Amino acid sequence: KVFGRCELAAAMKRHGLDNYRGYSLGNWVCAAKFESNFNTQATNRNTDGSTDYGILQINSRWWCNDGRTPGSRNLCNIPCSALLSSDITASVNCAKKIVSDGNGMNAWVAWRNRCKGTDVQAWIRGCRL
Ligand SMILES: [Cl-]
Ligand code: NA
Repeated sequence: KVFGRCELAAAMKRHGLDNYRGYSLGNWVCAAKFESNFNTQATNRNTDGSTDYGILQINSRWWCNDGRTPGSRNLCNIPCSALLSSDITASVNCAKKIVSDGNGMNAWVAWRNRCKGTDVQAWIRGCRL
């Protein structure tokens, strides 16, 4: 599925991401825009053999098991295929574990480069939440 901006914002709010571990909702919407363009089926291969999956581009070296990544740690204890659902629940639950790991949202390259340091509240402007 490709989410709309405010549709995703509302889904993320329903799943408890607003202000989770200190990160307001606009951070999460901005991250998803630049990670996946709001597409639940996005995938990207990396040079270490890992792949990033889904709307929040969760990596198979650490977080989910795809059966093809050497060194896999599967800290979210989920198959990576579950992260390609149109329902964001599995991705959000894993993202909560990632942000709790102690490096915050810095796990998301596109957030660190393109969202951090901007007015991320603008990403939820005009939405009914
Ligand atoms: Cl998988
Ligand atoms: Na893995």
